[PDB]
Amino acid sequence: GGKYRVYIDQYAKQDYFTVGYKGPNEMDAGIYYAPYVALTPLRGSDPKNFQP
Amino acid sequence: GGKYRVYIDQYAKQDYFTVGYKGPNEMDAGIYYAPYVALTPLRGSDPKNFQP
Repeated sequence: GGKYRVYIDQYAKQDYFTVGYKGPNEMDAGIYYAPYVALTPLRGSDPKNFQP
Repeated sequence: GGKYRVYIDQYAKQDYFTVGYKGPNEMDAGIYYAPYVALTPLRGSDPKNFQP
């Protein structure tokens, strides 16, 4: 209707919908996801055999 | 004689010679040496004592 952003949960198990609110702010969000560290790569090798 | 390419087997086991044929077209080889990976260096150190 030009009002609700509709998203498809491609892994839904049965059949349902959830209506929710999100404001212009981040504090006004219901649930928070607050990344501190993300996808930090770690690298080395096992020196015994040098495989990465 | 201007005809045979003579090489010295610096590690010959007894005392002999081998006469062989090698054509201008490498397919006319008898035996083929076909390198794929040439001396890839590996590096590392063991973190328990840090020796390289």
